[PDB]
Amino acid sequence: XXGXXGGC
Repeated sequence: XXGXXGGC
């Protein structure tokens, strides 16, 4: 998770 974790 960690605030999203997929494209940033």
